[PDB]
Amino acid sequence: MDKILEGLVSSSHPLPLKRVIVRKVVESAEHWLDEAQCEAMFDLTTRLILEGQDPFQRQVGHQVLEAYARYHRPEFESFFNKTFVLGLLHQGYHSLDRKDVAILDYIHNGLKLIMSCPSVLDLFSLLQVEVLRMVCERPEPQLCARLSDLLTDFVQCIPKGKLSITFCQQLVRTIGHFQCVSTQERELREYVSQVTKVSNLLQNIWKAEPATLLPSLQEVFASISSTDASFEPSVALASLVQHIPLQMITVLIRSLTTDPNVKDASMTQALCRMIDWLSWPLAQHVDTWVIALLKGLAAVQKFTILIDVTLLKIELVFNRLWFPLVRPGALAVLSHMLLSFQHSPEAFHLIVPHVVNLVHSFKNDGLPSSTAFLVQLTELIHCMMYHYSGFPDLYEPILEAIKDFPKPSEEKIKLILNQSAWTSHH
Ligand SMILES: [Cl-]
Repeated sequence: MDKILEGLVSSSHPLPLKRVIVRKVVESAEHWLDEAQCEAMFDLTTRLILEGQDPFQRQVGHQVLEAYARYHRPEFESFFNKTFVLGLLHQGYHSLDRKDVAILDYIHNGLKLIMSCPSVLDLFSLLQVEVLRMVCERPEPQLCARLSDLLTDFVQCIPKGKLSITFCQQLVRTIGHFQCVSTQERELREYVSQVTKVSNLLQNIWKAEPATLLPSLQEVFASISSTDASFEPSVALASLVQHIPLQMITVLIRSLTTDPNVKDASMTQALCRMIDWLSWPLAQHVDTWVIALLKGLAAVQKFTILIDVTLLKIELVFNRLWFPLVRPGALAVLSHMLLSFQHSPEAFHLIVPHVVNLVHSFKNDGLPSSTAFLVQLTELIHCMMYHYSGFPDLYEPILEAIKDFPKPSEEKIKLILNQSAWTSHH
């Protein structure tokens, strides 16, 4: 039947005919077949899965392989052996390079098929070694996501003991290299979902083996605090930090800011990188980290860092307000920056030219959540215009745009502005 299936898939027969023939091929599995017959079908179906020209061909490969492996499990066990699996990982397959996602997908599928077979134990042991190698090699997000699906299904493939920590550290470093060169929106949604899978794997490892958590977070800190000019860590690291307990954030921020061996440059970088985490499409709780660090730095009087980074980043933070999921966090960061930067209008005047367009865009969108957001923003803006008064031409269009929102009392504004300032000239 392998010759028949082969002929069929390269034919131009109508689709319903192709399907009835494939059905008969699938049913052919339920017969006594010798070893050569089984191996010939496993070769062909593997070729169709990995090199099938279209979705139909690959699907047929999957259907036929499943049936043949189900009815001829010992022959599939001989076929899907350690040497073959290792070969796929190191040399790829026909036209496919070893890093192709289809390869890792086929291996995952194969593990499901041989999971009741004795050979599976040595495959797991083999894979624990190979998957650690794979993550050390800095794989692309799509491959790393597939790896994550595999390891979620088969936890026996995750490196164990001391190597579980090494694996997590290397996976953090790997995440730090993630990028998406495409600017097509479809690719970008896929990138984010891929990164989410990898992050989910790692969070699951933290739960299962708590000793991996701290070393993993330390690695995140080493990445973001790096002053290596040739490397910029990916904002994909933000996907890791959304569900870290508060106490743990405190330990990390405290160590970063009070350890006498940490250079000012490293702190500046950590703060710049954390603010950039606001760029991550699912950056809901980044503000918790950024504000902890802003406060941590003020406590050890790193006011020049605070001031310089604010001037560098405040436009980015303001622009994040356009993204509804990150907006409350971006507002919290913006508010802390503006209300702490009390010696010069420079930071506020960087955002001034963007206020009308934002306000105009949200005030008639019909959303009560937009209105409540604007009540908070306009309160903040009124405080800044009062504190940095004497620019009537600059402020007039803003005052017009915000005329229909509450204006805090002068008395309330003065109390708001009693916020701790960052000491200039320090
Ligand atoms: Cl004024």
